[PDB]
Amino acid sequence: ASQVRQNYHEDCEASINKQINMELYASYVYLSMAYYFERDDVALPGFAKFFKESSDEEREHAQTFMKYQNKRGGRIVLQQIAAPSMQEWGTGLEALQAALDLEKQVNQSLLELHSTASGNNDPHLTKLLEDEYLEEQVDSIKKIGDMITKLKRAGPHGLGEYMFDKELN
Amino acid sequence: ASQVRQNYHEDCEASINKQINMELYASYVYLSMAYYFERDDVALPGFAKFFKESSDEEREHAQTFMKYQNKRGGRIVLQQIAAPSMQEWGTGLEALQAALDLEKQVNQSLLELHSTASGNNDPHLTKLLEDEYLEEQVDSIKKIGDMITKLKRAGPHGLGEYMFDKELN
Amino acid sequence: ASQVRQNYHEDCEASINKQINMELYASYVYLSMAYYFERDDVALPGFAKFFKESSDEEREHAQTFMKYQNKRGGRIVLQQIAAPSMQEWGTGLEALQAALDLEKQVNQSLLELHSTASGNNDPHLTKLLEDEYLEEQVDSIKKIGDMITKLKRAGPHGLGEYMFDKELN
Amino acid sequence: ASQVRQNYHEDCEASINKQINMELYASYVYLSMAYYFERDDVALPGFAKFFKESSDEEREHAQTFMKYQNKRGGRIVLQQIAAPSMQEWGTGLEALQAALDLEKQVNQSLLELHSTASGNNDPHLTKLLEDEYLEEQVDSIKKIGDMITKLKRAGPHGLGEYMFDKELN
Repeated sequence: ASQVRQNYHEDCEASINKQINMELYASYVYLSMAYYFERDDVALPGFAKFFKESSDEEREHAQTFMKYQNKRGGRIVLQQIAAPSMQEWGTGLEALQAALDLEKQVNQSLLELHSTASGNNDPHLTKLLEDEYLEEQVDSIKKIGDMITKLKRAGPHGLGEYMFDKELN
Repeated sequence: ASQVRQNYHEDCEASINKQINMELYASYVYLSMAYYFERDDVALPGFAKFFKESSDEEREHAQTFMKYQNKRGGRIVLQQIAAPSMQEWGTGLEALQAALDLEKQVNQSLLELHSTASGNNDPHLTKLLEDEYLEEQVDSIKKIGDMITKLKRAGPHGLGEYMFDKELN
Repeated sequence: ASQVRQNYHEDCEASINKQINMELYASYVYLSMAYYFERDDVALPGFAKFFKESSDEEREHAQTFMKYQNKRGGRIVLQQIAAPSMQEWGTGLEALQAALDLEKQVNQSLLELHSTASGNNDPHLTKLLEDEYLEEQVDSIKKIGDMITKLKRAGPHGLGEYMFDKELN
Repeated sequence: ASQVRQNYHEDCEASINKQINMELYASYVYLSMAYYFERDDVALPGFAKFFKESSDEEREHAQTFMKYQNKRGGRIVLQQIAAPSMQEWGTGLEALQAALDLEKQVNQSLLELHSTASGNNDPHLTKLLEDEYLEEQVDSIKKIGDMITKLKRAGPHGLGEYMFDKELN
């Protein structure tokens, strides 16, 4: 094994690999949304900016796991990144609903990985998940719910969609 | 011929003369729109400003061609500038539709002039069109399409027209 | 079609989609290298940094094509991103050889896309490739060749690899 | 008991005392290395500096546990600090190997203390270990592994040892 490896279970190692693939997928999905919202026939720059930033954040999370994997003397194994489920994402509202559902799947996987880490008595890995992932993922879900409420109030279509988009830009 | 002239075909020279007239026409059309939108019974200052600026830019394009004509040792020949097709331009939306159609006509003439330049193997003139006109004309068309979508979402009449006019001011 | 589309051939549109996938693939390959070189048992931070930066640049290229696609009124279609060919990249030298070969493949695809654009008389698209991609791709290939010579001189293994890695950090 | 004591198990108290002795020992070992590397017949100032700093850090960890012990209303019990195992530490490489092994023993003891704290449902103490000790100890092990790889590449003797030492200074 690596000269650095210590108290680092195979299953935690493999579950981090899967999490990397997952965060990269999410990044890609958000990249798709961001450019969807810059189509000349959609033109919602606030939503575009929101999803670009979310695409960048999700990529950083993947990288943070890639760095973590080497930090513990795990080996990074990179797999195919699947095409996003959609090429077009409908209204602002629909894209936010899909983002909420996506964030909640990511949170569920992160919590599964926390449980795996707890099961194997790996407090360094439970701390990483707590400090770097779980808090942010709750904040991000809270934010998207709030956005969805605000958009429903304002719009969700027509002038209200336009006004809500401005407050995101 | 001019002491400077070199690899500059008569047809390219005459096609630039026509393009100068055309950009001056577009300038004049946009000037008409700009003052249309400052009528007391229209009062859309964002559209006014947008079209004034577009009028100035189209004038600068004509001048850039006038300077180019002299740079190659062509002779500038200035013709009548026609009255704009309309004196009143209807709603903001209608003005933008007419602008879009106008920009696409200018782009088409520019691409024809590119093909003429390529046909006569004048790479100095194909470069000018590429660097100074074609990129800007694509951006400008993209911009107007985006605007038209946003105005359709927000308005296109009533409060939404008022609000969209504000993002433009 | 899009309200903005003009002189934009389907084949150019689809070839840009493929190029987007390709630049994202190259990004992913370089990401893999970058983290390969931060393994505790490789520890070549200069190569790590070099490949991280290259990963970021290749991602920016994909995004520039995604924005271009929308600018012309094309529709972006995102496909699976394949796993990198390798999980481990051997020595610094070997990684650079694989990078060189990769860059030359991207350059070839870019030149094919230029020929497609020229064939369809799309001078806006030939200009983009010339101004944004082709110059940078030549520079990048020149840079890697130079690197490969320098590493061969210095090293390519042992102390020389260590020293060369330092000029890169 | 102390007026402040609350949910603080005897065994956690005694295990912190032992950890203090342990971190003080490590400090002393690193102090020995640091001065070994300043011998006129060794003269590796980078290694000297590295180990002095590590000696200081290990002393700070001991103090942080001494402060923690009083914070919870435990009583500090200080024992003999044993002589370092060696008076001379051989090559740079050998000293790093011994440091790696030492850091890994410290990490193992810290994880044992985490398990003891978890067993006694002391979340204040599991949090201290997670935030103040376990992260740093993983970083430090990762760092020493990287160093060992880099030194093996560069040297590990002769000019390479000299050059690697410079990058530590």
